[PDB]
Amino acid sequence: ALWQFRSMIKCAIPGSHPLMDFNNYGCYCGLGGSGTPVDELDRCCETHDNCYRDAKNLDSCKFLVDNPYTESYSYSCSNTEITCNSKNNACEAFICNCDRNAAICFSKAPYNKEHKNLDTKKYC
Ligand SMILES: [Ca+2]
Repeated sequence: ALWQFRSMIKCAIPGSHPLMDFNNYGCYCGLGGSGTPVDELDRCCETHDNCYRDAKNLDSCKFLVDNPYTESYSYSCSNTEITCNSKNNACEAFICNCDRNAAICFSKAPYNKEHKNLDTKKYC
């Protein structure tokens, strides 16, 4: 889940907005655009998209029409670090693993907060 990993993405960035620091960014990070990224940090948004979807195809969730931003969450928060859920059928918990390893790219990665604010021309 996207709003539900976006409580804890503001624990992840002590920080401010969970996305919008990402929505626009290098190309598209988390929300906005489409194509390929720029940063190591923007790569976990090519896959918070490419491992985010696949609930739609899932071994554990056979149904078509999940929507790429929706399924999981039952979390936490510490210093800046959470957990994900406390139940696990892949329907939620597979999507929850894509969300938290993106909270880890997004809190930390080989980050650069530098190509914010952008466009997709120079950028994508
Ligand atoms: Ca995107």
